[PDB]
Amino acid sequence: IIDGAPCARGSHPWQVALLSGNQLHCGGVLVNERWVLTAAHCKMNEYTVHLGSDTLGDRRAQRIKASKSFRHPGYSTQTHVNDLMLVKLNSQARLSSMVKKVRLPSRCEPPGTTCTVSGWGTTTSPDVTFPSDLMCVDVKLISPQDCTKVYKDLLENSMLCAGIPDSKKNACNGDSGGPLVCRGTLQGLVSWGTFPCGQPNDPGVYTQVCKFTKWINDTMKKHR
Repeated sequence: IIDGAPCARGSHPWQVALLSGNQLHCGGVLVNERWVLTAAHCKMNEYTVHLGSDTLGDRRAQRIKASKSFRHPGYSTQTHVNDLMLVKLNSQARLSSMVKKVRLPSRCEPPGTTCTVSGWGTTTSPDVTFPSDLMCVDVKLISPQDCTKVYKDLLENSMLCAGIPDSKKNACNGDSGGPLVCRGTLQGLVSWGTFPCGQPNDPGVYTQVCKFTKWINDTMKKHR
């Protein structure tokens, strides 16, 4: 997260991290006891899911293996369209005040809406600074018309853009697949942006969760 601050303790219980060799790989969101939602770009054959702590490396946290995952079949490595995947936890997440399911959206929140993106991704770019504590930054949803000025025809209708004018405030590598929450609901998954991160007037690009509700519920149902 570039130009953010530590999240208030206990306010991101639906936030998870995907680890590989005890190192941060991606962010993600807890959907229910058996499922984590993340970016298709985070695909691995095995995952270690960290749940229940704002601090990576906490002994208090749950560490659950995940040996199955399903990317949206329309996902493209070339364009990053349909960038989403469901990760199936080997055992159920043990829910508490620190482990909760995210509120999935019913509607798509409009341009100009204030949101919070969170994660343990680097806080600097190009040079890497990986924090221990979960970082937060507020961004505003950007219209597809305004976002097209920057990314042209790479942008699709199921992609959502967010950021702050003349600001470095954004998501970076390690935040990928993590949550963008607007008015109590999950509106996006960190998908991509420019590199180096935190480039002013270059929005962060997110997978628009409100357009994938059916595939999300249908995939959990079929692979239950």
